[PDB]
Amino acid sequence: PEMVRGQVFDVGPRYTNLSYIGEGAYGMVCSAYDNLNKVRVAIKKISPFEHQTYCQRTLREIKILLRFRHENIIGINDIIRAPTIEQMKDVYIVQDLMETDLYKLLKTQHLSNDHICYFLYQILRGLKYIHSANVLHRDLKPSNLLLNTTCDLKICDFGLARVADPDHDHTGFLTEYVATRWYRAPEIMLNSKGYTKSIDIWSVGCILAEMLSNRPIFPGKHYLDQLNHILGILGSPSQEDLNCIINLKARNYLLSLPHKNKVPWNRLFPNADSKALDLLDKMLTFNPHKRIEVEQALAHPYLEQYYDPSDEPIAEAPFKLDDLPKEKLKELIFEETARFQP
Ligand SMILES: [N-]=[N+]=NC[C@H]1O[C@@H](n2c(SCCCC(=O)O)nc3c(N)ncnc32)[C@H](O)[C@@H]1O
Repeated sequence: PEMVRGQVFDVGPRYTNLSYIGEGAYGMVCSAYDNLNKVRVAIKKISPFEHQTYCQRTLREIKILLRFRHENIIGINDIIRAPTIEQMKDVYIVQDLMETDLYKLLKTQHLSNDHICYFLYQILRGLKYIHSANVLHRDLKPSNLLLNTTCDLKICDFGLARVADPDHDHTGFLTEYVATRWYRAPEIMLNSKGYTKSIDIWSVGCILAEMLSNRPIFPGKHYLDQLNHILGILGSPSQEDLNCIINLKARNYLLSLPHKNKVPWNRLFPNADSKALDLLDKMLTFNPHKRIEVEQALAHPYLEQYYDPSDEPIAEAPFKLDDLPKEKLKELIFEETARFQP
């Protein structure tokens, strides 16, 4: 078996000529030559079976990506694993090889307004499909947006996804931990479990702001600092928006703060397209019930050159693990991956 950087990467004989790419959320990522399709691909090594939580995330990722089929969502081309559960220690997921991701791109490249518009359109087109399946991604951020050499954009990593459950979204103050901090909506810290589609729209708004300036708009230094940054730009919430928060601890925290004025978007982004800033404002709206939804965002004037609802498909079959032991989850992963055996 081929090895990479002193570690088994057991993918042959179909996949050869391996090169290290990096260390992702699940393990080592390499490129490899696909001797059948005669193209180089990405291969991700996953070793989850010692821990129930790792098995949960791996099953979510595989189950969702196998059921979705969309141009703006990364597909699974192949899955490599041992022929029996007893011999299965690792799982390798094979995907199209993508030149870069939006995190790496923003480290060194200024985006044209035309690229910002195109990237945002593709993110929302993919998200429309995800939401139409009753699924929440719950970890949208630049490093989960892959790009190939012609700037085709694909959303990746569904290991933190959930089925939407808006009727059970309310919770208490300072208890919830959903999404990566900088992309986390204000209500997560106030009264929300992150079970509604508006959590994803907030993250897309954060990504849009970051595309406009190459810096994160709300760079909280730790969990508690994140709300300080959000309110420092949005300003104090209105009485109407506070009246929508029934939880007293959350509401009284906001009432205890000194008044803060809104910072106008065009002062933060003086070279931005004014239509982009109008859409940005609607995605970064404090009240999640007033926040724009994905189909409204696609129809916004900023995206008029691309908008075409008949070419913005939805899922055929929406989705309608907490307590399973890792042994049952391993068996489920084994069954989910059987179609690729051979
Ligand atoms: N940081 N880091 N290490 C991982 C390194 O892998 C890269 N990469 C990922 S991983 C995507 C996010 C979720 C995960 O972490 O699994 N998929 C890729 C793919 N299809 N094609 C090419 N490269 C990929 C990623 O662009 C980075 O260069």
